[PDB]
Amino acid sequence: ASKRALVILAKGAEEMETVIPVDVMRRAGIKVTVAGLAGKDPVQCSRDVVICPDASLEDAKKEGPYDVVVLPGGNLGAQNLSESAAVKEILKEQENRKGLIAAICAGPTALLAHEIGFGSKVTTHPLAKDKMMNGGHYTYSENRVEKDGLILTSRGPGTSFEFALAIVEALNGKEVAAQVKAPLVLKD
Amino acid sequence: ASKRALVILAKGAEEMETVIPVDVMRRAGIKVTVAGLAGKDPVQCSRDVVICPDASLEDAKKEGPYDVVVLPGGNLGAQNLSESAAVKEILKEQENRKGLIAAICAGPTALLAHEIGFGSKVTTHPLAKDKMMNGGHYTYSENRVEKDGLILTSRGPGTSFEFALAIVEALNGKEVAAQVKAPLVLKD
Repeated sequence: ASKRALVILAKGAEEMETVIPVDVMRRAGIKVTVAGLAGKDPVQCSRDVVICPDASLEDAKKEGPYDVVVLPGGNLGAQNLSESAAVKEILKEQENRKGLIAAICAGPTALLAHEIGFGSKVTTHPLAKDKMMNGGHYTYSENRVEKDGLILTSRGPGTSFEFALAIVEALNGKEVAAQVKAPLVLKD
Repeated sequence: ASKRALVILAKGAEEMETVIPVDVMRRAGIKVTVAGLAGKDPVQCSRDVVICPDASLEDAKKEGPYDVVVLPGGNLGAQNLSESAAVKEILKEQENRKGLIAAICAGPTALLAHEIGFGSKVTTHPLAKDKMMNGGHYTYSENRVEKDGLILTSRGPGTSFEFALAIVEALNGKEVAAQVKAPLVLKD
């Protein structure tokens, strides 16, 4: 009776955008797997923080399904996500089974690369807007967190807490989100 | 002409409170050393995120001095910091040379353990207030970030961005802090 989250971690990911959702989701009782795109080895993030993944993506793929798939940002991280055929397979399967897909900052650009969720309202980091909107396949929002159907997006490192709590609210409900929020000492 | 920051990473540290300052300080051009209390090996944080330190504290001690020493929170992490004789030596030396000392959430309780900065105004996580105030050696503040002399404290994971930017403002000045802040998409 435990919800499951997959966080996909590639070289160049924004480490704040990775750790904040993982930590908050584990505070909410969610079973989180931090899966390394290239394997089980330690991943050098964009600001040189080095994180050990829980598993390789190959292994984690086989322990599905997941109630949410999480794509952090970071420009080079999103580029690696966008180029990965394994990411494409995971995202297409999540869309087909109507599971949640959550991406933050530059992360949403991987959705475009993999042709995921066309027609949805999305947000990105302002600097990633032009890339996300190539072709007019999505409608753009400037909300700090945006949710349309099964696609949940958010704008930047500074929105990481709101992004994570929205995942909690979607999976476990508003009361659990509010309970997890209070000890964090967030402003609003 | 490059400022230097030491972040001390112990088992049980709050991983958000570790990564956010490290990332933000590196965005500000600060040379940050993430030093592992127990050695060079990977450190399991409070919500099971595993981080590889840049060096052992023993090695990092010898490459001083540092313009700021940073103590993350997490209850078990702060307890390990409070029990460490090496932490005591580093903090006493930083105080004597009038360097900045920054601690967040439960981190400030290590200051009490090591008899650092008595008489200063400090804040902590609300749940750590009683521990920090045993003996009346500090004056308590409910400000989200508090700075008195060379002691800079902050309250919780949700204050980590404000805490980090205050370190930047202290080391590199208000203009660099404002420049680093804008791409983060913080609310205020």
